[PDB]
Amino acid sequence: MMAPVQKQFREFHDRIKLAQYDENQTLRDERDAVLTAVREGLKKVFADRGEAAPTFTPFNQGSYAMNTGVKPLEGGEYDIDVGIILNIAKDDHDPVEVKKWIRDALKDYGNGAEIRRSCVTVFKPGYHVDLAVYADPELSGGTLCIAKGKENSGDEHRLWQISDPQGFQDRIASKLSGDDAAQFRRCIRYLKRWRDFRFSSDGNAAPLGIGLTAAAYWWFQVSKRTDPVSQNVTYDDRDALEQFVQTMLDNFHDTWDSKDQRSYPRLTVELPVQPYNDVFEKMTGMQMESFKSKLQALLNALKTAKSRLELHDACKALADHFGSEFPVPEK
Ligand SMILES: Nc1ncnc2c1ncn2[C@@H]1O[C@H](COP(=O)(O)OP(=O)(O)OP(=O)(O)O)[C@@H](O)[C@H]1O
Ligand SMILES: O=c1ccn([C@@H]2O[C@H](COP(=O)(O)OP(=O)(O)OP(=O)(O)O)[C@@H](O)[C@H]2O)c(=O)[nH]1
Ligand SMILES: [Mg+2]
Ligand SMILES: [Mg+2]
Repeated sequence: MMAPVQKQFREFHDRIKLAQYDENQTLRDERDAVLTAVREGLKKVFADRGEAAPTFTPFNQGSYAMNTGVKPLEGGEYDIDVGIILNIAKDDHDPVEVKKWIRDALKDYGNGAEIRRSCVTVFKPGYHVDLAVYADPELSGGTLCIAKGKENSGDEHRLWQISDPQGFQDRIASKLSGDDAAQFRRCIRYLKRWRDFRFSSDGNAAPLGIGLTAAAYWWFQVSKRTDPVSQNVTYDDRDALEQFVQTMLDNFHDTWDSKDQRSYPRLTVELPVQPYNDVFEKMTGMQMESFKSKLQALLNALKTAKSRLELHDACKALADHFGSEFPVPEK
């Protein structure tokens, strides 16, 4: 038989999922509009260089490429992630210089464009496009490097960093297959909506979607049951989330801070590809403590939802952490 609240989890997922690039013409059209804008802008930017603009190869990045995207809450923005590999040698150019090429290309597009430590972001009514900027591996020693650093960053934090976004995307796509991979992606989405619902008071404190995605890569485990008579398989998203959240909580470690003279709980989640960085490294110790506490509250609700006699009460317990799209059947 079907798991206790599985129907409501699937309805919740139906309500929060955003179709990936290959299934979403609106996202493809917005992405391609930005790409055309950067092509024409590069024409204009290199008009005063005496040379044709360098060409680039675009590729899908992020959750819309990995089929892990969620709809924003009301008032939020879509996040269109794309990479562009410019036909340039990384040692011949400064990373901030190349990102400034791209930013000046998009200077008069939409609400504007700005250079961020890891990308150039252009803004548009209801969504922003994050263009990660890379040098050509053929001209840069065979390595794919992203342009890191901003004008304010200075000198030490400005570099071409080895990067592997397509390797990461392959890792997320390949960890599981079929309906197992479906449950994996559903649980990443559930946690992204939890993030949006319970970290809205301080968006800087929120655990990034990339962090939750990498954590799922390391620690998600499928939860399913095979009927001993029909061999019919049913998935148990509530149990899968309970195991995954418990494993995340188990991987927090108290971490001394000499300035504050105390420990904070920290979850370290290495990217499984280059540059193998802790995707949570920017979160402060206090933000980590709050993250852990809300994770524990979510885990407690997942456990409570297993024991409620009334489906209404189990679903309400979950809605308290997942927000208004989680169905709560009447009692
Ligand atoms: N801190 C990071 N470390 C390594 N790679 C990152 C990091 N942040 C972003 N990336 C790369 O850029 C992509 C887009 O980042 P983003 O923060 O939009 O995550 P996402 O997977 O699109 O999740 P979301 O649905 O929350 O946007 C990621 O999939 C990842 O490949
Ligand atoms: O390795 C990376 C990192 C980041 N990105 C892309 O750049 C976007 C911004 O990445 P962040 O949200 O981590 O901010 P930042 O590193 O650019 O630093 P600040 O300017 O905010 O101080 C991310 O959402 C992602 O799409 C990559 O493509 N690859
Ligand atoms: Mg994204
Ligand atoms: Mg982004």
